[PDB]
Amino acid sequence: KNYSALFENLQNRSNPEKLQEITTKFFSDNPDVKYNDVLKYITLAMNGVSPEYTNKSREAGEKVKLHLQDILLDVEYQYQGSVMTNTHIKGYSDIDLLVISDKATNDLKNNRLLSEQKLSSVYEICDITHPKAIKITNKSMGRDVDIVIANWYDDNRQIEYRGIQIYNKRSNTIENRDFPFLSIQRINKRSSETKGRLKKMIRFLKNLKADSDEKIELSSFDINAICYNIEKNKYLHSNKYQLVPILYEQLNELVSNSNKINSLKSVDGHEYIFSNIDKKESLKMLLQEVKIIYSNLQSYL
Repeated sequence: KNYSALFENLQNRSNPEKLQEITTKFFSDNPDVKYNDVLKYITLAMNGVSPEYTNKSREAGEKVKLHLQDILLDVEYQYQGSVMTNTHIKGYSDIDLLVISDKATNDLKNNRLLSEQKLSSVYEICDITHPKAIKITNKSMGRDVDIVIANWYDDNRQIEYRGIQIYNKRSNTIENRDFPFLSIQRINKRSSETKGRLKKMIRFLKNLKADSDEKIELSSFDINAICYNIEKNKYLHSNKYQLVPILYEQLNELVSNSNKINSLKSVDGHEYIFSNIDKKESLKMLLQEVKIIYSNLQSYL
């Protein structure tokens, strides 16, 4: 591994506009990484994307919301995506705008068609091809927003995270239950308990995925669940570099013990991550990447 080249490429991924204030704050907050490429790559791969980029990604979704508020009725607007947990690794991170009905399939079909008309009329780049989401491009800001049509799951008290059901334009039905807000709240809460350490691990693994020459087909959904499964007491006081051996132990334990990997559930606890043999092979390839980083890092621990 060429950590010098990986570090530069990582700078262009998380800071594509090359804002010098971001780079200066990085080396200022981490003076130890100087003249050592492996520490630079690890520290930046765990570092959160600067709010300079995140605020503009959230702002692009806000403009989409205002345009839809000119045509849509009986809906509420929420957001999902890595941006909402600050676990995104790209400065040009897109955002998903959820359009949830306050009240079934015909109401969702109407909101989907009305969203198509308004968004195609506002944004020159508007993709209405996929039956589960509309994708727009704010050419003025250079940001992308996906728009998803859904409603609340309604099947002696109303529980809080009853989930949403995504509208499927292709089948004219509602997709099965998803729990994006519960997942967001659980990730942010546990990261708050560990002073940001959970998000460092998540962003780290996602960057190892993007930089791997192997095809690690593990979604952010899966990477979130893997890190969220780690017990807090194992990394409560660990520094940034010590999170790498902890990720190694977790990934090695998942590949080793068959019941450990069979009991791994999603962050919301409503699905199991590993049922799918290529997914476990992707978990193995991710273990290789962590093992490589760990071996190159242990001399500094």
